[PDB]
Amino acid sequence: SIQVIARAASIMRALGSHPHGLSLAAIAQLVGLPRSTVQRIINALEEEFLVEALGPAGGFRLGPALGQLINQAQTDILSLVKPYLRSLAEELDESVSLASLAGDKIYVLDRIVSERELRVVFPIGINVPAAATAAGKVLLAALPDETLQAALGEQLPVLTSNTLGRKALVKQLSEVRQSGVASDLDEHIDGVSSFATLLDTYLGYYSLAIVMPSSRASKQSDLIKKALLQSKLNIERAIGR
Amino acid sequence: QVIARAASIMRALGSHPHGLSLAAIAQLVGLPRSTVQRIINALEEEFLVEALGPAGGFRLGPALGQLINQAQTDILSLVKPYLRSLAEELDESVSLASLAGDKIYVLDRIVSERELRVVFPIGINVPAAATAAGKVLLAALPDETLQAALGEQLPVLTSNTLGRKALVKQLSEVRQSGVASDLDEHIDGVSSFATLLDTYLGYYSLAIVMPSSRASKQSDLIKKALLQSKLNIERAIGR
Amino acid sequence: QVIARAASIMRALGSHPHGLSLAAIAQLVGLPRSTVQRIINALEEEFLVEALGPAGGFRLGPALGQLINQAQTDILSLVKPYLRSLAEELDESVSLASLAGDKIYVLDRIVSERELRVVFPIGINVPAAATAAGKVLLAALPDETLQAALGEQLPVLTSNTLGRKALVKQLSEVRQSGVASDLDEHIDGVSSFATLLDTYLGYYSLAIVMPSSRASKQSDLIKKALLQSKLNIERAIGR
Amino acid sequence: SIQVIARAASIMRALGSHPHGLSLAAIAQLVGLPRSTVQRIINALEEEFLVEALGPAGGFRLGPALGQLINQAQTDILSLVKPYLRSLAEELDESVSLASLAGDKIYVLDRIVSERELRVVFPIGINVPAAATAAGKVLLAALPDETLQAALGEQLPVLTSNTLGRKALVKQLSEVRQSGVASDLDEHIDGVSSFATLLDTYLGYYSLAIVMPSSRASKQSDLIKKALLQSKLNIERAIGR
Repeated sequence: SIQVIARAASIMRALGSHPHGLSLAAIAQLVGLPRSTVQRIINALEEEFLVEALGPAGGFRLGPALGQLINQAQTDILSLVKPYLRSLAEELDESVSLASLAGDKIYVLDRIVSERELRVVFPIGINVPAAATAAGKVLLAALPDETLQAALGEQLPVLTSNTLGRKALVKQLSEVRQSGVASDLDEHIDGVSSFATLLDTYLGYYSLAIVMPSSRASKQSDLIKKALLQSKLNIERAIGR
Repeated sequence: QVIARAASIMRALGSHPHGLSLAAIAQLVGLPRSTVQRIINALEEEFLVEALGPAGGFRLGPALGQLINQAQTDILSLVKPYLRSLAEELDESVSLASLAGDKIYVLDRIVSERELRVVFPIGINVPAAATAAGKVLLAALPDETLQAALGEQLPVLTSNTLGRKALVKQLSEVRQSGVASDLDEHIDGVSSFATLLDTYLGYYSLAIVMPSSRASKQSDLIKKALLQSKLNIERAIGR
Repeated sequence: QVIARAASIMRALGSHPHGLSLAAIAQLVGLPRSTVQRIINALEEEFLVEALGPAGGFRLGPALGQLINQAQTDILSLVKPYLRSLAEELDESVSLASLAGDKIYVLDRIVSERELRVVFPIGINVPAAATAAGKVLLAALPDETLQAALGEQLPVLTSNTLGRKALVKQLSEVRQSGVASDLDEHIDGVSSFATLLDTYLGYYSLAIVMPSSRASKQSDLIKKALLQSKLNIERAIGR
Repeated sequence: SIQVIARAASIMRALGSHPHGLSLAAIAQLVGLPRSTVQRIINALEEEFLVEALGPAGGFRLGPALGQLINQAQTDILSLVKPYLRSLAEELDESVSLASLAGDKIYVLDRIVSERELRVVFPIGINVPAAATAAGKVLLAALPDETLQAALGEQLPVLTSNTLGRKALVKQLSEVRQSGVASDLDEHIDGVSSFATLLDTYLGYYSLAIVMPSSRASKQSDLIKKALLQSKLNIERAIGR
């Protein structure tokens, strides 16, 4: 095809994996290219505000233009998904969250809270180790096996007495990776269990999750996972790739 | 330098989330349908773009998400506190938003403890032309692009919602005064005061949303607290 | 007919929750310290009264609760729906309150869905002289008792909070117009419209609490919906 | 002492037990007095608005004056207790409710909801069978054993697969009745457990309860019951009889 656009893209990819910044060196190493031609391409991107330089520190990181490319698109997928959330939420009378992956942590883009007396409540915009959530697992699975080992940077945090370890985690990732859905049982907050499925949108990967008290979970896991799959099918039908 | 052609194309696609015909792309950017086709193909190979079927339409692609996500989820995570702070200094609701065409999008928000309060949900839309936040963002728009959001004739939400004329005129004012406001232009009884955030990742709006009742009195202190917060936030996250 | 003496004593005690000296009780009611002592003793035998130690003070007792509780918890349970209904007809917050001296007490409340909303918690106090609810209740007060709540000189919550004079004058008006209102007399920017509920268990206040912003326009329809609700509720729970 | 005031009082007592109304007959039977002298006393009370007649139906029920006697006092106890609630709530980071008995159902006068993710949420002003709640048990215990058999009108409702039956219920009432506190484990809402203690105020009996997910309850019952007792001691010190 065209090799230089692909070089550029590989560089962007590299920068998006390291939000704090990269040295021209480190960029050059990650991508399979010489510090020189890299410098060239960076410059090209910088001319377009797709990248910025963190001072004479010779560091680089993503730039302004990015926002304006993505914003509308994103604000639309969300706006389109919102209803599909409420629906699900009211079919199951359980809280549901829509999240995206940001390295080792997922990020909650949206959420509907259950009316129930025994309820699970969290705020939009919250972080939480991907390794401990159903959503996090569902996203981690879809990760290219090369990239995966980035999020699984050596050893995992442990949030409860059930939080998986790298081994059982990967092993299970293999399972979700073709079973379609994932779950967590008191692996994040003791007494809470979640059930998530992947959303493959044209804009990237999202996680659709049900978050509920384990108390009530043990009984209806069956119906939960199903409603999730139905919602995945719908949503993707309307917004997939 | 073909990189710049590509970039111009991406820019074009981000302005039209529903999709563009190879033709329309070719026209918007100053390039021939052919070389454009070429570049599209190049991007498509990278999932930076997708084709809406034999419809010959194109729109943004998967890779995008994975580029932006972390960065974004960080700016937000970093700004969140700066919101609470402001919120508690003024005891008024505050929202952080971004522009999506003619509508702003609320990324985050803190609601006032107060008895007479203004309450809205995260993830809400609202015509940019009617909000302080929307004005602050619209101002920063390149004057070429501006006329996109200001497509033809504005909606009118109240008996005060500005019209294209007074709107642009005022945009010129905010565009160097630094901040913007709206007085019962969105919801009657509500007034807002916003300022621009120029982050390395793009433009955001930091806004105070409050009952006009309480606004008429303290506009002065509001605008100031906003500017102080802009200075802080940008000091820590600017470009 | 000694039953009436007793009752007068209870009445006296309910007006002074902190307690009364046998003396003060004797003076308030038109009876001699002696026969009063007698009756107190009789009531005390029934736990309708208690003695605040050798301090010779007296105040209400345990049995009271068990007499009232069920009845009360029923009126409330019966009124709750009538609240929601009203709330959704007007899309404005509504409160059900009772009088406790100079302050009203919010027994229940439904909060408006709206963006510009008024929010308060159940169980809150607020000077009766400043609320529509408070006025509606104060009106129904026997003119003798009234001068108890209107002890000397009123608090002033805003730059509109009435003064004893205009207050009484207006009480005369509500006292046969049926309903009362307050315009930024409690919290600036908030206005309320209340009506009396004459239940078999006592007097309640049914009120709409809303932003003045939105009030100036629809006072008319508010007062009407209130009256309709009063008529219904009383039809089902009046005396 | 004085016998007629006591006759009257007995009548009031009778009426407060039957909020819907009593026939002069039924009143006469409940209290140990003749239909005649009862009629007399009723009349005396009616002159004072302590009672009303439900029409020629010859029925009677409580009256207006009542409210004005109790209101202030009540609105004060509540106002005084409110803080003691928040305090407790924040010491345990669990929801707490203040309730009173209304026959077979308790009535929630006030409540503070936990900040927590797995939380229990209910509205003020709610009813719920006393036989199924810790609060309800605590109040039922304090009931005179004669009166008790009113609330325990034959057979109980059953809210869960754990809701006690009249037998185990009474048996347990004997226990709380000198242990001081009561509890319910998934007897009201499956997954929810509560721990309550009695408040003996000068104005009557109240229930102070902690309501939490059983999940989190099994672990800290111990500390809960203690904080409850401490709060009872405080509150009563300030508002007891």
